[PDB]
Amino acid sequence: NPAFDMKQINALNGHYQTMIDNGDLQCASYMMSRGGEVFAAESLGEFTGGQKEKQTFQLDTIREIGSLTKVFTAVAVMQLVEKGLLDLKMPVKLILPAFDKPGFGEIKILHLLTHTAGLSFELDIQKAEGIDLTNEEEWINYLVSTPLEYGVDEAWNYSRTGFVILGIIISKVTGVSYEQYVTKHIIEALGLERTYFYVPDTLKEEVCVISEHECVQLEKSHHPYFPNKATSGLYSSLRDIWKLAEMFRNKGRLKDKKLLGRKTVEAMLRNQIKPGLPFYFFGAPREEGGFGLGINLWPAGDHYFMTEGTFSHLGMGWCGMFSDPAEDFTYVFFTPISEFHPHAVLTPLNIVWAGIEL
Ligand SMILES: C[C@@H]1CCC/C=C/C=C\[C@H](O)C[C@@H](O)C/C=C/C=C/[C@@H](O)C/C=C/C=C\C(=O)O1
Repeated sequence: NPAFDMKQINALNGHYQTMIDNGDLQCASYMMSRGGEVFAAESLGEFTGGQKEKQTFQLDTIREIGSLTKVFTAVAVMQLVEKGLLDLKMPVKLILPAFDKPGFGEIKILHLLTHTAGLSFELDIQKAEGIDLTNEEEWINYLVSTPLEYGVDEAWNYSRTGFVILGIIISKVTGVSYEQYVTKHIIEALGLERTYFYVPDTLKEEVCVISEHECVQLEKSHHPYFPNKATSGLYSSLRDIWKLAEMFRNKGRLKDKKLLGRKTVEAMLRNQIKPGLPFYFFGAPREEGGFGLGINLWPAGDHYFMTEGTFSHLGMGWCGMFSDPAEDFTYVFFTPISEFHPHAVLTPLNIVWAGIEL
């Protein structure tokens, strides 16, 4: 009944296992659904951070989702737009008065959500001597102390600092910390069971780590150099990331649970980048593609097997969530690996979508 060629599930498992057997990556897991029903899910390999014997990789293993945290930040922003507390055309200076200066005074909330605010990829912690970057106002005043790379609406430039600002805006608008809002109005509201900004001590043994750095960050109470965890730092599982993708595919609903109105989701999944604008990723020119309100619309169509309209987001880790609304199809995966490799992160997407039938 899922209308999927299970011959491609065999290829997907052998593809991941072949890289595991060759030592390219330690573990891998995935979960795919059609019509809201999961029909295939597998966890492969073993993990260790360097201080442990290799433990099994399971489907409920907690793993940092990295850049996928931005998707949680995008939902939280739009919830406040639905409540009328925020507006996408609001200048950031109205909420953060430190932005009332040339260059920064032109930035609107819409520019941050779509990576068009002209911000660089990341702020520099080495040049921030004597400044507590974990403090909200000290981080903002040091941010506006650093020049902007481009003007607003000049180019698409992936920026970590953009979503850090949004997390601050959520905090100043709601009156609670960013992590408190997301945990209450998204994590607990969507019924996510294995998702935490900071994993409790009784569950840290079930968190997948693959490097010394990840073990150290797992035992910490803050982000190393950001006032919040809006751009990165969330820990989750396959099913919880799957629930988030399915909520988007159903336009804000997940059975009895509702996070966004359907008209809001249709706007988030809508291309928001003006045509002909250049795209940059980490100091390199990237191919022009659709981008919504924090949600990626590329890759889709073209030489890929994902139908046009497939929305997505990847995360450093690596991980990823892909959902094809035209096929009622969702695919999420964890591939913990030191450096990015398209053969492990992107290539399996060809194997998966090749299995869809009728
Ligand atoms: C499909 C692409 C992925 C290709 C980019 C990765 C290249 C690998 C190594 C490079 O040195 C850069 C890398 O280390 C730095 C990664 C920073 C954060 C990445 C995540 O936020 C995923 C973002 C995906 C967005 C667009 C895209 O287009 O993702």
